[PDB]
Amino acid sequence: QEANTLVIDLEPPAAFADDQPQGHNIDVTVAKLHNIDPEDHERIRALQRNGVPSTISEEQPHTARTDATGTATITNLPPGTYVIRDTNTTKPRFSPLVIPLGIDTTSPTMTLRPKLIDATPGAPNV
Repeated sequence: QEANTLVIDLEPPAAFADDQPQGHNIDVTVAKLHNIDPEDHERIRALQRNGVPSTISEEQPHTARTDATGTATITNLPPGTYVIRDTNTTKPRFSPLVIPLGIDTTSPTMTLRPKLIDATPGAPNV
């Protein structure tokens, strides 16, 4: 039973001198997405900037918190794609992002550091 760990970093990583690990002032919404292979990078990046609409089939939602450094840590995520948006509209740090996970029966760990460019409001938009 391999543990499933998902790490999302939108800024240069450095969990040492820097306080990157610290930062729970931002709330994030997690919404599983219909199982999609990670190979379709165009598909992911397309939704990384555009975001995932509610029209897409999503599993039970999960909650978590992220730091102001664009970093976040979430576990217990079975294979498939994930939806992450900044709930804290007070100080939004990131826009809706999509991260795929090795589609399979087994649940592997995935560590990624997505690099997105400001795509106008969205999460805090509504």
